[PDB]
Amino acid sequence: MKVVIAGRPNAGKSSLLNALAGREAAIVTDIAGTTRDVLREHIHIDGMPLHIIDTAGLREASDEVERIGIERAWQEIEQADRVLFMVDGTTTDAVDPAEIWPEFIARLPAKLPITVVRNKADITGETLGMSEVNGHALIRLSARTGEGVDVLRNHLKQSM
Amino acid sequence: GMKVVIAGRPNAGKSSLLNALAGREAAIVTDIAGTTRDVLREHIHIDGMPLHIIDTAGLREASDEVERIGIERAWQEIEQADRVLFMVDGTTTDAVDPAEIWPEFIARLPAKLPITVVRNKADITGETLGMSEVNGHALIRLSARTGEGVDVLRNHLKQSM
Ligand SMILES: Nc1nc2c(ncn2[C@@H]2O[C@H](COP(=O)(O)OP(=O)(O)O)[C@@H](O)[C@H]2O)c(=O)[nH]1
Ligand SMILES: Nc1nc2c(ncn2[C@@H]2O[C@H](COP(=O)(O)OP(=O)(O)O)[C@@H](O)[C@H]2O)c(=O)[nH]1
Ligand code: ALF
Ligand code: ALF
Ligand SMILES: [Mg+2]
Ligand SMILES: [Mg+2]
Ligand SMILES: [Rb+]
Ligand SMILES: [Rb+]
Repeated sequence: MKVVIAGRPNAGKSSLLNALAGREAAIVTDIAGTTRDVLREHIHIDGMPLHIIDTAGLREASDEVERIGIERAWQEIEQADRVLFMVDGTTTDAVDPAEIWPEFIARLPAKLPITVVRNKADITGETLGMSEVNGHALIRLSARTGEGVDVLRNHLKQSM
Repeated sequence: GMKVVIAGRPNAGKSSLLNALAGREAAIVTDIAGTTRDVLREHIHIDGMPLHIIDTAGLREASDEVERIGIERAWQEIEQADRVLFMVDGTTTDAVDPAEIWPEFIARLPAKLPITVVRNKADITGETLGMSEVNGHALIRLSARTGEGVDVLRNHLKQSM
C-alpha cells in the first residue's frame, strides 16, 4: 500500500521517511524546500509490505524545481492509500487538522484516510503516542529522535 | 540485481536517462543545473534481468547547501556501484576519452569499477548512435531526451552484467 508523507515545508517529512526506512534515504536540513523530487522507500512492518513516499513540503514556490516537486506531491496524494499529515508541533498547539490547515485537508481526495502526526515532540514536551481527533488518527512522535515512531509502525499495520 | 549509477556533470542528462530507462518520469528534469540533489533509485528489468539504476546530483562546485550535500551522496553511491554510467553532454566537448573529459573524476573511482562513457545529446551533435570503445571503456552515443540509442544501452547493460 502507498503511504504518502505530506505537509508544510520543514515539518520533518524526510526525517520520518529516514526513521521508517532505517537509512539516510532523504536529505534532511532546516532549509525549507530541501526535498523536491519524490522519494520512495519500500519497507515491511510485520509481514505487511508498503511503499512510503516522501514529498516536497506544500506551498506556492518560486523555486521552479520545488514548484514541480509540489505538483508531483499532489499527484502522489491522489494515488495514496493513506496520507501522513506531518505537522511541526512547535508551530501550533492545534490538534484538529481543520484548525492546522483546512485548505490542505479540504483538497484531499474524499475518504483518503488521514493520520495526523504532530512531530518534534522533543521540543514541545507533548506526551507521546496515539489518539484521535474528529475521527482522524493522531500520533505524537519525534522523527529525529525516533521517540514514538514505533506506535506509528503498529498503527500502519492495524489500519492498512 | 546489480547497481548502475548515473554520474557526471550537472545538466548532462542523467535524470533524462533515468526516466528513459525506467519508462516513466521518476526524476524531475529541467534546464536548471542542480535539479537533482537527493539520490533517486529506480528498480528496473531488462529482458527479465533485474537492475538497480541510481540517479545522482551532477558533480560541480555548488553554491547551494542542499546541492553540495547531494554531491557528497552522489560520490557515496559511485563508490558503491557495480558500474558507473559516466554521462557527458555531447555538445560540450568532442572528446571521447574519459581522461580528456574529466581526469579527476575518473581517477577517484574505486580501482575495480567499470565505466560506460555515455555521450548524451546525440540528437544535437548528429553523432552516430550505437556502441564503441575508448581506451578499454565501453562508449555509447545516445539521446536520453528522444530515446535514440537507449536500446543499445539497455542491451549493453544486459550483456555487461
Ligand atoms: N527537534 C526535532 N527536529 C526535527 C524533527 N523532525 C525533523 N526535524 C528537523 O526539522 C528540520 C526539517 O526537517 P526535514 O525532515 O528535512 O523536513 P521536511 O522539509 O518536511 O522534509 C531539520 O533540521 C530536521 O532535523 C524532530 O522530531 N525533532
Ligand atoms: N537535446 C537534448 N537535450 C537533452 C538530452 N538529455 C537531456 N537534455 C536536456 O538537458 C537538460 C538537463 O537534463 P537533466 O536530465 O535534468 O540533466 P541532469 O542534471 O544531469 O540530471 C534538460 O533541459 C533536458 O531536457 C538529449 O538527449 N538531447
Ligand atoms: F521543506 Al522539505 F522536504 F525540505 F518539505
Ligand atoms: F544538474 Al542535475 F541532476 F540537475 F545533475
Ligand atoms: Mg524533506
Ligand atoms: Mg538530474
Ligand atoms: Rb527541510
Ligand atoms: Rb538539470
